[PDB]
Amino acid sequence: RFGDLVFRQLAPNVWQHTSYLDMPGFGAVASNGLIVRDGGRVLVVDTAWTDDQTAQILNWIKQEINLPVALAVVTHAHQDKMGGMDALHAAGIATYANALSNQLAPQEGMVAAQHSLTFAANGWVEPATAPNFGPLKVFYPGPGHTSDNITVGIDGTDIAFGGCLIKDSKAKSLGNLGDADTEHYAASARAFGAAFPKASMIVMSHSAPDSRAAITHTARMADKLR
Repeated sequence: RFGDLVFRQLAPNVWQHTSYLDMPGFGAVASNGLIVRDGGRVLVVDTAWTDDQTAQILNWIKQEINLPVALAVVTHAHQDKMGGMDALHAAGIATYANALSNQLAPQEGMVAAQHSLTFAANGWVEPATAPNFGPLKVFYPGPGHTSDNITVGIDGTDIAFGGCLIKDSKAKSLGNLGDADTEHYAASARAFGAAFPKASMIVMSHSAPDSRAAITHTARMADKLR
């Protein structure tokens, strides 16, 4: 039911879900997402690589929490974050993604979410496109690792999730630059830091949670791209 995945409590109301890619050509690549308990409900950030693993996420919530799952947000269109979209849809869960991510989805061989988020000129999601997100604060830093990458803070916790935008403080490099925007990358990573200026824990797309140092390390590496 929920065997393959790893679930790690990061705060009383917040857990990290981790799933591993099984595909020929690849190592077992970790992908992280978040489960957030808000009062009498649960919110999910990102799926797992596959429908099956994503369903395991829902089974864990059922067994370990036993509150209904209100909504899911995906932070960019890639298999690792979007892979299980139809598992969410099949469970009757409302899904949200940046409009651009929904547009990119089919190009990526992935299913789009049900609703498109839009963003104000200052980078903050428009509350009309993100009803009842509660503690979830959603920000679009501008183009970075990808053009569609979005970021989320969790109110009352001091954790923020950069998605693919922020690399670990130990990272040798910025990783896959295929979708990257060379000139705006540094500015985007710094905008993220200023958007969640109080967050002491930055959740990573692949490795373990890091500190604000990751943000600085990333921006400085991106400074050399230009």
